[PDB]
Amino acid sequence: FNMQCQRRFYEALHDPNLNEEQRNAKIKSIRDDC
Repeated sequence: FNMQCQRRFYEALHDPNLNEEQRNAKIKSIRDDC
């Protein structure tokens, strides 16, 4: 967990292109990795 993870979360949240499921999976991936 650092600046990259923060920015990745912020981006993933604010990503209209993705739906709920995709977005939550993205958040989960960041959180798992970091």
